[PDB]
Amino acid sequence: MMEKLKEIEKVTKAIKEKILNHYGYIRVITHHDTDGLSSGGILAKMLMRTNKLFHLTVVEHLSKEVIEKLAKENEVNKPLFIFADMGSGQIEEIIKHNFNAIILDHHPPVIKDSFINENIIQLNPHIFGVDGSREITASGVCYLVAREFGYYDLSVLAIVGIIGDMQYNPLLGLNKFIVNEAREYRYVKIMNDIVYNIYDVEIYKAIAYCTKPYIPDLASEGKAFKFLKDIGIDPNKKQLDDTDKKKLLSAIIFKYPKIENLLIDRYLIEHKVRDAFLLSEMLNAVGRNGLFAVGIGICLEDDECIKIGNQILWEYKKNLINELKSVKLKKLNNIYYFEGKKGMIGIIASILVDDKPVIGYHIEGDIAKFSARGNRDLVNRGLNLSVAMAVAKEFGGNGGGHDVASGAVVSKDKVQEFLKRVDEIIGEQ
Amino acid sequence: MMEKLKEIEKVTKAIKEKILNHYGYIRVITHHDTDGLSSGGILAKMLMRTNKLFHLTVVEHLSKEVIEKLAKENEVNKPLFIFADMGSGQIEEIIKHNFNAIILDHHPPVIKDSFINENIIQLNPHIFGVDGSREITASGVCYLVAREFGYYDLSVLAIVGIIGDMQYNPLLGLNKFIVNEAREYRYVKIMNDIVYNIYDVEIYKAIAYCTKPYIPDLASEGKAFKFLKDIGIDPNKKQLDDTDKKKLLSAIIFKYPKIENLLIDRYLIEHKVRDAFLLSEMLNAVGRNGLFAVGIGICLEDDECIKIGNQILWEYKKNLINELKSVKLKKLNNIYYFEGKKGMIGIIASILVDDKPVIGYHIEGDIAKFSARGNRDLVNRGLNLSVAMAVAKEFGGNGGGHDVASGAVVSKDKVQEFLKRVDEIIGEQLR
Repeated sequence: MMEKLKEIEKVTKAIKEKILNHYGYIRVITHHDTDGLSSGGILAKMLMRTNKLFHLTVVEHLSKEVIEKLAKENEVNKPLFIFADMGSGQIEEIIKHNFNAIILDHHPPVIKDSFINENIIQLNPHIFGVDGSREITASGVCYLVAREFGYYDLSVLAIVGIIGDMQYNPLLGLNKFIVNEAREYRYVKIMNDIVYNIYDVEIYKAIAYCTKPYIPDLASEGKAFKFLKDIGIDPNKKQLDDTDKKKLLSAIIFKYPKIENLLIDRYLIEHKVRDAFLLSEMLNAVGRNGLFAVGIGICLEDDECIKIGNQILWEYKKNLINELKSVKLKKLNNIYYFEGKKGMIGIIASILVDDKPVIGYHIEGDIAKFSARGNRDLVNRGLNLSVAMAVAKEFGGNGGGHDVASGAVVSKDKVQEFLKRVDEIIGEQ
Repeated sequence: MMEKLKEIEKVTKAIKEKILNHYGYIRVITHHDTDGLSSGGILAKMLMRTNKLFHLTVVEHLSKEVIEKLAKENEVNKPLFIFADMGSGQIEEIIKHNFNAIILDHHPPVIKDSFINENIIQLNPHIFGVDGSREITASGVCYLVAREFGYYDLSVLAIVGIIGDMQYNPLLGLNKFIVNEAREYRYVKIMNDIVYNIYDVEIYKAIAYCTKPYIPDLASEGKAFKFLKDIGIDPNKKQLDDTDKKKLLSAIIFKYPKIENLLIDRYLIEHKVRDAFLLSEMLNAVGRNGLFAVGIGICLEDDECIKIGNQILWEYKKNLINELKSVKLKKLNNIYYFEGKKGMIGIIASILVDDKPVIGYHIEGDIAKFSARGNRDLVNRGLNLSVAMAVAKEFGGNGGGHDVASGAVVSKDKVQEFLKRVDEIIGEQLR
């Protein structure tokens, strides 16, 4: 696996030189999810340390119209663009408008070349046989560029993105290399513990609003409080010691023997928000609320942005529980689907996935926007939701993403769009 | 003071609402000196906390050229411009191009209105009768906006700007208000102390590279080490205690009699660079090396930027000492003078002033350009540098400025003729 790095480090060195020798404006474009906001934080610290002022914007999707704006910015002062978690699928539109660009993306690539042309460098793990759905995230790609400057301290934000892209269990490939590098440089410590201990709130609240795992029967303050009381745990304590953890573990496993992932490898990172899993949920909640600049500030360890993050996190977690209780899951051939709120579609889908893919959507203006999630086991059986969702180009829209998670657009042909997607997932399976 | 803040509040409340209700791009444009970098750090934190992304640019001069640049960015996606430490002197070009703009500036205004039309707010202390050269800096003006959001923690960067812009002694007006508020909220502690204690390095190095004040006989590690060994102070320690300070001041007066210049009110701030005087010198060195983004990172408390900053500072200070030791200080009757390189005439002349005014020049085209410096005591005794340099519209050109700091331009052939005149008038001014 060391041989993979050496092929990668030839691109990350070319990227380093491209940044060092650029003295004009710099545009950084990222997504608003945990992994995208984490990417932006890594790039922000990296660019400031190399004396680069820059302009970051956060877009929910790198649509063609987003690309046509941004293209007008080239007319005078053509920036160096840095795309994170995007660009690889839109590479033809980027070549067409002739951006000077660095693409830092773990989505399946359309052109499988690192050095597109004179103007473009594409760092994509898939180009090197590393699986961007399981072995590195966009944050991790950004970190590989940062470590050429020796910014090993930025590995903690790579860890946050590992957690936010659901690549932390199991920990494979480059992700596991990054985690080990962080531990060796003393920026992270690893500690097995019960998931509820990461929140540092009263345990009945930590249980009530937990969604990994989500347990409907305990998903309320009253029912968690009584559950803890009935087994001899102070529900008002903020951390569970070893006696309490063992009582809680076996009581939950007795009445819910299906349950999984109650014990996790917690990552305590060198960051004002020391628990990486907490920080991941904070960035997510803040992104889903449109608080892009706050999220970047959290990455930069600003106290007030972190205060806002904590308050947004718990409003979100309460909203999410209310929404999970109210969701009407509908059944087709071999996908489930539902309708929900904008900043909630993707997480509810990944919460509820079990035997078959789940595809949520919310209605915004004149179009519907979809998030589907599979499993690793479903992808092992041949799923691939990026092929499946891109059939939006049959209903006048567009789509793509990862094999295990993808989104789509257009428009008011939803159920017309759904009965197609369920058909491809038949043949793929 | 509460009353003047009440009138200022009407402008800062308007600015807060203008930022909050803007959702397009935001451009921040600021200066490269300590006060300008501190302002960008204040604005950077304030914008992020209010959920605004922004694009920061650092300029040395808001010329008509750069204004016509930037205006090209207007034609597609018209951003909100926030100008810091500049803008008031150039308000006509900003009105011309119809920028959507917020001006946060302590320089003297061209148009003395806070509300200019529908699209431009200008917050300038002179509009409220506050002297922007003595009572508030650009970072103070930015802090006045940030406190509408309750961001009192940003007072620490305003203190840095107060230091950077030489407004800390005396501590007047709104600067005094800002420091007391910082202290009330426990963001700064104040401590009378000797200047060498701000650097937290071996005292023999802190003495060797000090330029406030510069003491030529101690301006080398060898001489400083020896001097400290002689008076019984461990030269490698990093803080002088009270016993050390008594001994060092007792002995140093024979080398530098104006020992009061060695004592300052230190500001210990809630920032990773805890000494505000040190943070100001660091920002200054970083700015002078073009490392503007690093400067913002330092305000943002990034560990690597701080590491670069500490390294650039000591490189800058060591090179400054070498520049001084290269100066060929020639004496007339009442003034010293010297020729030097164009980048640092004023800086070198201000450091060299001890007992007499110092005037430096560098010969450019066929021009000879001068910078003259005095001190508070010299001014109190009669020194008027603007009157003395003005005698250059008598050798073919121009000259003037402030009583303690002025400049002049004079045909390169009449350099000795101009110096004799200036030395004579200053001698008259001082008897």
